[PDB]
Amino acid sequence: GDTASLLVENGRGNTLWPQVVSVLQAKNYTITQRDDAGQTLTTDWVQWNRLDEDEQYRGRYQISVKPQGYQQAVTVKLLNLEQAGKPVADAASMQRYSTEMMNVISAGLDKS
Repeated sequence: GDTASLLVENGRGNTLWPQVVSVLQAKNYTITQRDDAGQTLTTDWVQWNRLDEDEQYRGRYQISVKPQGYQQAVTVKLLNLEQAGKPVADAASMQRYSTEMMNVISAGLDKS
């Protein structure tokens, strides 16, 4: 409801994390903390630009990579959801935003 789960094939999760950092910076998204060894990072207020998005969105994301047997997975937790400074508790919206970041991660996964 507030967390997206990305399955990473070919054990690319070990190479994905640093690509996520690179892509985040490429999108001009500030990262507040990062940990290569623990493959975990936390972002600052991320503003998206959907075609039907008029209001300024803000809120943070926690991205943590976890091993899953012979494959990897990425946990993307939505830390905050504010539309024009208005907290939205709607789980559907939160899911949509949590997967909006996952989509950016999967873009870097395709590159890897």
